[PDB]
Amino acid sequence: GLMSYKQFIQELEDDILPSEAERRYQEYKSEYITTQKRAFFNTHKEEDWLKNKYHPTNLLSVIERRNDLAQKVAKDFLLDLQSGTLDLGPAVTALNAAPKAPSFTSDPKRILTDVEQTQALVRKLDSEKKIEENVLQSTGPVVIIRGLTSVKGLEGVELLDTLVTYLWRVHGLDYYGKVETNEAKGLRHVRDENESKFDSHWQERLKGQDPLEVMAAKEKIDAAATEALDPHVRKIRDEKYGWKYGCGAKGCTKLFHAAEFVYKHLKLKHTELVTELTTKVREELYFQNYLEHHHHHH
Ligand SMILES: [Zn+2]
Repeated sequence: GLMSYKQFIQELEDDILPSEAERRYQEYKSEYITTQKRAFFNTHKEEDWLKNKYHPTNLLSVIERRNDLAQKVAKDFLLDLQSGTLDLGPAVTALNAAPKAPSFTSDPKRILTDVEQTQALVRKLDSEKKIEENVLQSTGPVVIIRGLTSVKGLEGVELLDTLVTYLWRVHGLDYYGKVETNEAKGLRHVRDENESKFDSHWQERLKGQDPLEVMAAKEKIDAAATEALDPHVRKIRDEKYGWKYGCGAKGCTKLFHAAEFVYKHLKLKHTELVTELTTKVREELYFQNYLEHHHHHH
């Protein structure tokens, strides 16, 4: 446990110095916390719970399970919409009292704004997750549901509630709660300072990328993995055909016409030479994600 200032002083009070004390306690604080965080990492670094949160390799398949689940859940969500069998309750999986939003949400003009943003988010996250067909994605937006038995038009609050629910059930995005988690649970939030940030939050979300995908940083990792392989790709001029690129592993004599071709070849015919050349970046990023994104109690 982190010593309060009061307690730290005591094993020094022999020849006291007020400002040497503050220097040392600050140092103590700094060193304690860095060390606790490493300790915790080293206790759990091996467990899958932690790896599924911060490790770039695991993340990739966390994303693939997420997407598959979502596609199937959207299929189902839309079926109940189509049959008028759908519930707009605040549960994550309903038929299977809630936290309230900052009351700037009472506003009926808010509704017109929320419908666009909401439909914008559904479009974004559907693309991210490869959900391809969705009816839910001058005037405000109108959606017509050609059902089994009969049609339903959706326009204002009803369209809004359908969309908000969709976001929560399929994408674990709690619109009114300004939060999205990978395996959301429980009840989503129902209906100046707050209002400018609310839009900002969701607007930058519309601009950026999937949080999980950002964690996973696959681009960054492929880049770093390719760089590590450079020493093992011989560049050679051909007498006629420009540059040919030769594989620099041992026992091996294969020749390729582009550099990407050698990289691809290396992680298929020299798996372990690659694994050995690329472990550090993966595991350093693992460590870095944990440090940045994990709530530590101190
Ligand atoms: Zn080779």
